[PDB]
Amino acid sequence: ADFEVHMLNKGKDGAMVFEPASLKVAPGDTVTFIPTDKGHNVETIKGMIPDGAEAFKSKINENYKVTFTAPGVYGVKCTPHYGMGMVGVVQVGDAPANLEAVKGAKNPKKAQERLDAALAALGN
Ligand SMILES: [Cu+2]
Repeated sequence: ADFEVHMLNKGKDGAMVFEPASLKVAPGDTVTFIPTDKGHNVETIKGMIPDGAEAFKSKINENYKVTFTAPGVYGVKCTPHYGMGMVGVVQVGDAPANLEAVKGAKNPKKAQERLDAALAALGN
């Protein structure tokens, strides 16, 4: 299954957002992060990727397709707008084993507000 996440300057949740900001996919599914607005990328957040997965970082303005392999919760950010809260969460598969350690990861205040909302949106 293929899903799309749009990178926008402004959306329903305020400035600098990924829409949707919370998504659940199956192990092996692909998500394309689309630069609807220019000046954004996607990068995994330190401490917010499961065991066996590798970190990734796309280039500014590229349409970036990612096939999620390792099951778990992945926190993603937009590099330049991380301090402004441009973040999202991708849950891969059921019963993520790192969900509890992703909740304790440290992020700038605006990003933490949005991550907490996104994490609660998946059933915590
Ligand atoms: Cu951005």
